[PDB]
Amino acid sequence: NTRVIELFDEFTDLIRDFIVRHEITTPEYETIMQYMISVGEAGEWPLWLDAFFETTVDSVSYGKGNWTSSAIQGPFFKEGAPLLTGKPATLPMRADEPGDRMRFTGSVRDTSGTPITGAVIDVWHSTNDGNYSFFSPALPDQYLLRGRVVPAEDGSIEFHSIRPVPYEIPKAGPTGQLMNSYLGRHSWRPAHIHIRITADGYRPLITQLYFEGDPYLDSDSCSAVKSELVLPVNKIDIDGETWQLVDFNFILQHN
Amino acid sequence: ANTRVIELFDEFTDLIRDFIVRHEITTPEYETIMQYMISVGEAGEWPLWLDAFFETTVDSVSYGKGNWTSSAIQGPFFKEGAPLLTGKPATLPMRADEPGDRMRFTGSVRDTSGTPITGAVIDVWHSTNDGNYSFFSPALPDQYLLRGRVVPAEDGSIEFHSIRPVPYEIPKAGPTGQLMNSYLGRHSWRPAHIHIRITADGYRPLITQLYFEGDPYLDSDSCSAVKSELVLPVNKIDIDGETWQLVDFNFILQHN
Ligand SMILES: Oc1cc(Cl)cc(Cl)c1O
Ligand SMILES: [Fe+3]
Repeated sequence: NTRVIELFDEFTDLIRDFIVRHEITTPEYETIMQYMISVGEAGEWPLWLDAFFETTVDSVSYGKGNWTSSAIQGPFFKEGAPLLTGKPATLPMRADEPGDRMRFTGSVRDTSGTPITGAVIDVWHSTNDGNYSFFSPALPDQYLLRGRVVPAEDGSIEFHSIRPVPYEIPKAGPTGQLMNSYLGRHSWRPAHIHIRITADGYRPLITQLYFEGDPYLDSDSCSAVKSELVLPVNKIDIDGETWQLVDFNFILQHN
Repeated sequence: ANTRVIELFDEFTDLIRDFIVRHEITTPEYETIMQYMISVGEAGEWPLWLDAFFETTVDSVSYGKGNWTSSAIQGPFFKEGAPLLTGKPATLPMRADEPGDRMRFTGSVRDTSGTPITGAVIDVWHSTNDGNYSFFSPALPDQYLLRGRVVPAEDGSIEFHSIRPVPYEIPKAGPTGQLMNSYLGRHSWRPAHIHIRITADGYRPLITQLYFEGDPYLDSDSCSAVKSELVLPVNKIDIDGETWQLVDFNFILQHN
């Protein structure tokens, strides 16, 4: 209420000032209004807002230091994921899964460098097909390439899955329309894998990890890229199946 | 890809991002913002919302002051295709026993040089006293009520009749209403206004609004669309034991 008065008026002055400086004409104004009505008539608001701004909303709420870097949450988020204690600890995947086989390896330590046994690491990512879990007419609503993973008591974590590939935001919806058509660019996101991490007495982390030589690194449609988060790739041909091995050392909050 | 859009949008994103940073806009603040947006769309309230907070500004950069009638914001309640009012005393279509004081509006349309523009067509629209515009209220049918078109006579005079508008209040229940009332501790009343559009071959179309002298809300328009050259004196008159309100205004169009 007093906070919204502050921002709202500060916001207002700013847009008005934009209209005045750029002499926004009526047809223009009307084209914006129609456009916004679009975005809402589809369901792309969270899509649209997260794609341009949440990278910034994250660089403020969490912070910007040796905390291992934060990345956008993203509409695709998994709630109530399944616990995993598998043999080499695979993620749930439809049999004879296309895509490169992938192995992630890493840790959960803090400031000091001592493991935080009480951690819970939630992971999710798209198919090689370019479709996420739950929501796509081509996929069941059932937990696939999503899950919750506990670290070892020394800290270390590991899981198997498949190698994600760059997803493009629909070339056809208002957001894509903007990225592709009117702005004349691309709506591709670099191949990434999502991560959340919970604990007792630690601030939660939410982020992504990308890959080296990812074509859309230096042009993420959602601007969620940092340097600290681009992973080194180890190409190993366990023959028939070719493998991709990756490492990461997640550090955390501290309440 | 328009460079207009390219250059503008880019600056726009920089602006908004600096804003987030300058004001330490938090995740739960951001989620509230996003949620409010969604709610605005669902109330189908984007035109009401943008015109309210911004049309004034676009209007002020997109048509001049000078010796022609001042423009003012169109707002979200215009509809094309209102009927030609033809008649012994033209009257806006109205429901039976429509609440409110008979008003009679007189005036004319001329050019910046005094010539009557007999080719003008004047659209007029306003709300009901109950505070509703036809085509934009589930409480009114999608028919032309309090909307119509008037033409000048060979000599330039316009004349129509109608109920008298009264101050309108953007609905407190809706997203916009919440914003203004609850969140900003401000009201959401506009003052009584007649909406006008005049078009005519040869001339630049005029979209303006007319207000009433003494209106409780002149100095407090929620939408901030009032202009003094646009404030009509009202003249109370009795005819056949009838409290008519006279309101007169002389429009001047620009050439082109
Ligand atoms: O012409 C109007 C414009 C806006 Cl924004 C709001 C109302 Cl209530 C109007 O009557
Ligand atoms: Fe993703």
